[PDB]
Amino acid sequence: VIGDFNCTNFAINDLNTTVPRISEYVVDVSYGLGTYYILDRVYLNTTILFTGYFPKSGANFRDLSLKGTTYLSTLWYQKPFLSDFNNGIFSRVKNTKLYVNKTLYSEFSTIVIGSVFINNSYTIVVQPHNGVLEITACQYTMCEYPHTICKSKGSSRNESWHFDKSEPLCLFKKNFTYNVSTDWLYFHFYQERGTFYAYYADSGMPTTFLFSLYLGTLLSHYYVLPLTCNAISSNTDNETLQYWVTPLSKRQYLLKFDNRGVITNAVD
Ligand SMILES: *[C@@H]1O[C@H](CO)[C@@H](O[C@@H]2O[C@H](CO)[C@@H](O[C@@H]3O[C@H](CO[C@H]4O[C@H](CO)[C@@H](O)[C@H](O)[C@@H]4O)[C@@H](O)[C@H](O[C@H]4O[C@H](CO)[C@@H](O)[C@H](O)[C@@H]4O)[C@@H]3O)[C@H](O)[C@H]2NC(C)=O)[C@H](O)[C@H]1NC(C)=O
Ligand SMILES: CC(=O)N[C@H]1[C@H]([C@H](O)[C@H](O)COC(C)=O)O[C@@](O[C@H](CO)[C@@H](O)[C@@H]2O[C@@](O)(C(=O)O)C[C@H](O)[C@H]2NC(C)=O)(C(=O)O)C[C@@H]1O
Ligand SMILES: *[C@@H]1O[C@H](CO)[C@@H](O[C@@H]2O[C@H](CO)[C@@H](O[C@@H]3O[C@H](CO)[C@@H](O)[C@H](O)[C@@H]3O)[C@H](O)[C@H]2NC(C)=O)[C@H](O)[C@H]1NC(C)=O
Ligand SMILES: *[C@@H]1O[C@H](CO)[C@@H](O[C@@H]2O[C@H](CO)[C@@H](O)[C@H](O)[C@H]2NC(C)=O)[C@H](O)[C@H]1NC(C)=O
Ligand SMILES: *[C@@H]1O[C@H](CO)[C@@H](O[C@@H]2O[C@H](CO)[C@@H](O)[C@H](O)[C@H]2NC(C)=O)[C@H](O)[C@H]1NC(C)=O
Ligand SMILES: *[C@@H]1O[C@H](CO)[C@@H](O[C@@H]2O[C@H](CO)[C@@H](O)[C@H](O)[C@H]2NC(C)=O)[C@H](O)[C@H]1NC(C)=O
Ligand SMILES: *[C@@H]1O[C@H](CO)[C@@H](O)[C@H](O)[C@H]1NC(C)=O
Ligand SMILES: *[C@@H]1O[C@H](CO)[C@@H](O)[C@H](O)[C@H]1NC(C)=O
Ligand SMILES: *[C@@H]1O[C@H](CO)[C@@H](O)[C@H](O)[C@H]1NC(C)=O
Repeated sequence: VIGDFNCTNFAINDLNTTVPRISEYVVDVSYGLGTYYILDRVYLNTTILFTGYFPKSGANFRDLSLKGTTYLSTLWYQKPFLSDFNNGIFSRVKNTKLYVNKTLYSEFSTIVIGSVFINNSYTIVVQPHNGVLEITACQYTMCEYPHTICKSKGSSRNESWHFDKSEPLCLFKKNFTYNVSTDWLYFHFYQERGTFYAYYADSGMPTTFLFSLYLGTLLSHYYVLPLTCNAISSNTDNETLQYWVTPLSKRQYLLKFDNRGVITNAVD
């Protein structure tokens, strides 16, 4: 389970759907994937050695996205999907572009980052709403079996990842826009000295700082929420979710900046 609040028992089973395991892909930073822009500094036409929170090059990404239709598996809410956060994670996220009457809609998996996921602790939640990235850090009463829905194509079940009938205490609540037309989003989520840090990019690969948040406590787990949809499958549209994650660690990188200050290349 993620939280311990019984939000529902509608269409839950124990099936091991990942007979083909958690999908894998290899980290390659040679074109600036896994890197970020440094503070308020601009470097031009140069190579820098910098120590930052970065992927290990040649490590695996795990695809933790979980598309459902009606049923949820209890095994989706356990290890290996419920994951240790440690120093942080780098995410490579597919923007699943769906269409209704030729209007484009953007979907991708929510990530929750926390410790015990109980309403006596703060859970950071990062959720897309078709070009708005809603980010909150609140004392959420997380469900046992949290998930999101396609609001675009609909779903055979209602959205429930928390059950707070009155608004919970929040340390953070902001909306960041993102370009609904891009194929990929990139995120760094990391912690240092009881402060959480987020970086993202919706365009290019090197991420830029979104926000930081003092928590005063260690984050220990993260979980990519299942998304339930009547679309996003081979029998209906051949679309897919992908939410690739890999661990961060404190690493020295070479970073190369072009004559317009973009990180074009890196070495671990
Ligand atoms: C912070 O988060 C915690 C969870 O970590 C929340 O605590 C839980 O809150 C719920 C709701 O109050 C507790 O609900 C339990 O419901 C059982 C019956 O459920 C069915 O029936 C009701 C209608 O009667 C429906 O609403 C419901 O949907 C179900 O269909 C009761 O049997 C439970 O009773 C407990 O206490 C009695 C003694 O008083 C014992 O006899 C029982 O055996 C049982 O132990 C209870 O009412 C749930 O138990 C809570 N869990 C914990 C760990 O406390 C907090 O509500 C939340 N706080 C805030 C501010 O959001
Ligand atoms: C994490 C994972 O494994 N994700 C896959 C999912 C699950 O394995 C399955 O949900 C688990 O189920 C449990 C826990 O019991 O299966 C999907 O594929 C299905 C066939 O496997 C799909 O074709 C569905 O087939 C139906 O027969 C049915 O109900 O499953 C009719 C339904 O209308 C149709 N869905 C549509 C139209 O999207 C899906 O989507 O659900 C593709 C997802 O990538
Ligand atoms: C950040 O972005 C999210 C997503 O767009 C915003 O949440 C949405 O805010 C609107 C306006 O408050 C909500 O609509 C209202 O909902 C109530 C309850 O159903 C209804 O009575 C009102 O008439 C109105 O429809 C909407 O429900 C809410 N959630 C979603 C998923 O859309 C949020 O307000 C933005 N701002 C901040 C500071 O977070
Ligand atoms: C979780 O909550 C659900 C309700 O959302 C509980 O399901 C009900 O259980 C009682 C047991 O007497 C039945 O009479 C009802 O028919 C059930 N369904 C509904 C819709 O109320 C469920 O028991 C709870 N606990 C667990 C472990 O799932
Ligand atoms: C970016 O920096 C490089 C390295 O200093 C510059 O490349 C040199 O350019 C001169 C002509 O201006 C050539 O004679 C050298 O042979 C080049 N060296 C290399 C290693 O290519 C480059 O001009 C700079 N560009 C900008 C726009 O600043
Ligand atoms: C939103 O994202 C799309 C897709 O990456 C951007 O479209 C590209 O725009 C450049 C010019 O800026 C063109 O050279 C490319 O050919 C476009 N690609 C496609 C697939 O159309 C778009 O510019 C972005 N818009 C904003 C405001 O960020
Ligand atoms: C699910 O099935 C695969 C293939 O047999 C296996 O490797 C994996 O350990 C199973 N997972 C669980 C939770 O049993
Ligand atoms: C979804 O919510 C509506 C409104 O409360 C309800 O009528 C419907 O039965 C719910 N369906 C499920 C599967 O929870
Ligand atoms: C999905 O792709 C496969 C392979 O190209 C094809 O056989 C199938 O008809 C496609 N289905 C849909 C709904 O596009």
